[PDB]
Amino acid sequence: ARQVTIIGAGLAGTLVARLLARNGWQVNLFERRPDPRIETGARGRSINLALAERGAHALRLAGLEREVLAEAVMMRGRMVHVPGTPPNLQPYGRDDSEVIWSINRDRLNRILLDGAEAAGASIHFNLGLDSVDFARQRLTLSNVSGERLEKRFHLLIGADGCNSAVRQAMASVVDLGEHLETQPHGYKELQITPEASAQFNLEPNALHIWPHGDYMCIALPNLDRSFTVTLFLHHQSPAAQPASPSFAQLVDGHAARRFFQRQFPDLSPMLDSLEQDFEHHPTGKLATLRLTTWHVGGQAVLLGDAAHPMVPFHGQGMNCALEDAVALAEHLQSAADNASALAAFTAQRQPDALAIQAMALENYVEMSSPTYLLERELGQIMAQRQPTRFIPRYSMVTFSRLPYAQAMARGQIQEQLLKFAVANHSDLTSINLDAVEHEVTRCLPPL
Amino acid sequence: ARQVTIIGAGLAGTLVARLLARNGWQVNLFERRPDPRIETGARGRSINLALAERGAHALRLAGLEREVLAEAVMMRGRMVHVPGTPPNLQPYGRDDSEVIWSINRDRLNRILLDGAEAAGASIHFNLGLDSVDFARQRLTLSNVSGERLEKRFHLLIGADGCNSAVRQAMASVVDLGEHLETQPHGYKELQITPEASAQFNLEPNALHIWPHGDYMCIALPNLDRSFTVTLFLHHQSPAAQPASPSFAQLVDGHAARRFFQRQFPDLSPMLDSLEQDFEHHPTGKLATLRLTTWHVGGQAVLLGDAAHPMVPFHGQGMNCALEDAVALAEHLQSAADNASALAAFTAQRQPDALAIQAMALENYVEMSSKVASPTYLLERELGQIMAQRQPTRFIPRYSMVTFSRLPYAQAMARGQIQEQLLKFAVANHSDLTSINLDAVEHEVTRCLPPL
Ligand SMILES: Cc1cc2nc3c(=O)[nH]c(=O)nc-3n(C[C@H](O)[C@H](O)[C@H](O)COP(=O)(O)OP(=O)(O)OC[C@H]3O[C@@H](n4cnc5c(N)ncnc54)[C@H](O)[C@@H]3O)c2cc1C
Ligand SMILES: Cc1cc2nc3c(=O)[nH]c(=O)nc-3n(C[C@H](O)[C@H](O)[C@H](O)COP(=O)(O)OP(=O)(O)OC[C@H]3O[C@@H](n4cnc5c(N)ncnc54)[C@H](O)[C@@H]3O)c2cc1C
Ligand SMILES: Nc1ccccc1C(=O)C[C@H](N)C(=O)O
Ligand SMILES: [Cl-]
Ligand SMILES: [Cl-]
Repeated sequence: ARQVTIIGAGLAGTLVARLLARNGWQVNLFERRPDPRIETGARGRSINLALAERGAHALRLAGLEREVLAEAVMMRGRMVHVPGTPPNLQPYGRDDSEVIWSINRDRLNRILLDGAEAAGASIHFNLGLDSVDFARQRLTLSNVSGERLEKRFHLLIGADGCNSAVRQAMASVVDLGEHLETQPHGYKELQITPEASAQFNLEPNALHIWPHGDYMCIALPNLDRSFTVTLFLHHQSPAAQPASPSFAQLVDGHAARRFFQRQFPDLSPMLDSLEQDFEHHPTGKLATLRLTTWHVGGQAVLLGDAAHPMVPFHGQGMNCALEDAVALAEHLQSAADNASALAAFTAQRQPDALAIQAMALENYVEMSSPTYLLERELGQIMAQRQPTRFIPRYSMVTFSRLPYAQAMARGQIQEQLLKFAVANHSDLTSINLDAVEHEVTRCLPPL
Repeated sequence: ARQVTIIGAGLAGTLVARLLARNGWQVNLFERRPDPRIETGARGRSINLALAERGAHALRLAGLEREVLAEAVMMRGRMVHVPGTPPNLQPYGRDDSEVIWSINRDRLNRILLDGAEAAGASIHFNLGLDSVDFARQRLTLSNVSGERLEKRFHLLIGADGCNSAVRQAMASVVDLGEHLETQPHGYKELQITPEASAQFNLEPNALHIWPHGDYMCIALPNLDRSFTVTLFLHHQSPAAQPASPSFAQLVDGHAARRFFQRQFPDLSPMLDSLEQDFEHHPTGKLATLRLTTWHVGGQAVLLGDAAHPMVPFHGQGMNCALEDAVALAEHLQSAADNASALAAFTAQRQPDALAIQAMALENYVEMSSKVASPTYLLERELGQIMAQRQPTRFIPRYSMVTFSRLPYAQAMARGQIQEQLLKFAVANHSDLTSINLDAVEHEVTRCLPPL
């Protein structure tokens, strides 16, 4: 039986552990954190995530989809909140088949851990990777208190997140050709209780957004009617606009409260613990990191956030990481050797990871807020008339398994076609709809 | 009138002498060598240099550009000689306005000497600087016979080259924070006569390169159709590769001939005096020398090769030295005092000199390996499309350095963004037809601000 060591019992690491173990591999998985299945007297994390068709299909192949979806809330559309105006619901599709699922991160992780152990994987918690000796095929792990221990390895999988220790170790033996692109927005996680969401009639079966230009809030629902809110705001005010809101200006919870009362007036009354949440939860960092290569011969490979950190504005990081886990297990299972498997996995996934990283950056403007309204109106008519040809980019990314690079290329043809059709036209009445449709049939092959 | 003493009537020294003298400064310029304008029975042999936009603009400001260009050969592009295919011409840019000029060193120096004297500078030849007493504000000079003489000075400019005597003297009063980085390649100059270049149809209006990985040849044309071929090759073979070519393995001219016949077959028949040139011309040494400071209060400053020796792989040493002369004259003319001028000149120029020193080291792989690589060819093709679509955002690094006056550090920083963008766009793609050009252009607009 072939041997493998995986670092990081997160989302990609735990899924790939189950896929390899059920195919007869000897799997050992190491995780820095404690086992979340061991109940303690501590609170429990409220982190939520949007699970889309790519992630759901990966779980389906692993035989875990039904168990995960039993604990997920259906989001039928986007609820856009602009002050004074009643919240406006934008459905995703025509029926409940085109939906996004809101899943609690730690509930999903527990299901994945049980799934990996049921398949035969051995999981070791409270052990963080410190360094790797590639020549000697040994690695060094330690607990939170610094006690160190060495382990021999044959194949190493880095599923250890955006600040991957496996990626750092690989830099000693290969040039990963890394390029880090910082993002000016930080993030802060806040909470809405079940009592507060019911009192203010906040729709449970929707994804909520409070656009505000250079800053915004989003909220995802939980099974118990509570919601997890995320604030996206610049860490610092730029030199050109020193008066503009930023985390630096919000000195404490009371400053944060005054900011929410002014800028998010319909949201502030639902955040009962705003002051406490603001001071106790740390401000998160966002970035895009692109690598030239993801592997070292047949010895080590990266996947998920360890290979391609992206900005969270398309809700696709976990979905991409689960898609990566399926592809890595498929290549490893049937290749001539580990070196061939790792090079083939990198060649397949790199162009698709680059495409979603680019589309996620673009999506910030679409979430944070007449010509666009005209193009949207025309696009909707084309989608209704040619459903196998004109498919909005958001739908190709969220509700299909079309490779990310293909969704990006087709979306470009669609945008170009809409741009020329609307150019130097005030409204829809001056546009020949049949001529635009003929151009759709002329430029977009059916899928 | 403000007084200044300059050491070295080279390229930077003679230009700064004209700029200061025409602005009313009392200028005295000291040079170790004899006056090259005095005709003797000796046979003078100097190389041709590549003059680009930075150097040409400096001469333009000085009113000397037309005189220099009348004696220069136009290089409309690069002629790459890769084994297995005929020589291929790569035009320099968008139009024939983006050219490099091949100018004889001695001819340029003579024009600069005439220009400095016309502006009022006094030039004293056959006097080499030996030492400086900074406390006493005196310096010591000598002739070749050894007779020494002292001179008082007020402001001292060190324009005295790679082995600067002013820089050595400054080490007695300040920590220059020097760091010397040796380079493994040596160099040898070889000749192509006007008869041989015409016989073999070698293009006169181009810069020629013969890439060969760890070694290579280059050739620049002269006004008379002769060319100087420079061979860049390791002094010694490394321990890991003892069989690899090196100067140590070429004991005599006959060994050099066999090497050229095997590895540069299209070049060997043009080098009639190969054997003689190899044995009589010494092997040159290459290096990068970096300093943290270039001045001593308001008393002395370095510029050109005296301040920043660099490897010759980007043809920018003279161009950088002439750019330094314009900046030094600008700071000295307008500052509150000499101390403020020298500190401001060093703060402005030191980061730009560090950037061209780094880009010159990087240009060796570009010329010797990348030019013959299909991935570089696909990258160049994609880069050309981006340059057409976004002309104020995507400007190829070679063009920013050679055909513009953008500060070298800015050309390097923007160049890194462009290198990464092209690398990720072409990765896992065989040709241009599978690349989403609009997606690449969006990365350009997001990452590169317009200039
Ligand atoms: C604000 C925000 C919102 C998001 N929303 C969404 C969304 O709606 N939908 C979506 O698809 N994605 C979303 N994402 C992205 C998503 O959270 C990640 O892309 C995903 O968790 C990556 O999965 P992974 O398994 O690669 O890494 P992770 O889930 O981060 O797992 C990495 C694991 O490695 C462990 N580890 C780390 N270092 C070591 C070490 N040295 N030794 C041992 N173990 C180690 C960690 O403890 C962890 O268990 C969001 C991200 C953010 C920040
Ligand atoms: C192989 C090679 C190829 C090159 N090709 C190019 C090219 O194509 N393009 C380009 O831009 N650059 C090129 N360069 C670089 C270029 O030659 C130099 O960077 C340039 O000459 C520096 O100008 P400078 O005025 O600072 O010094 P220099 O031109 O060297 O002048 C220094 C002067 O000081 C005098 N002097 C020295 N010591 C004393 C002393 N003690 N007392 C008095 N006088 C003294 C010298 O005699 C000389 O006249 C090349 C260099 C090499 C080695
Ligand atoms: N004149 C030189 C002397 C020596 C070595 C290079 C040059 C160059 O000018 C190279 C040119 N800048 C290039 O990139 O092709
Ligand atoms: Cl995400
Ligand atoms: Cl040079």
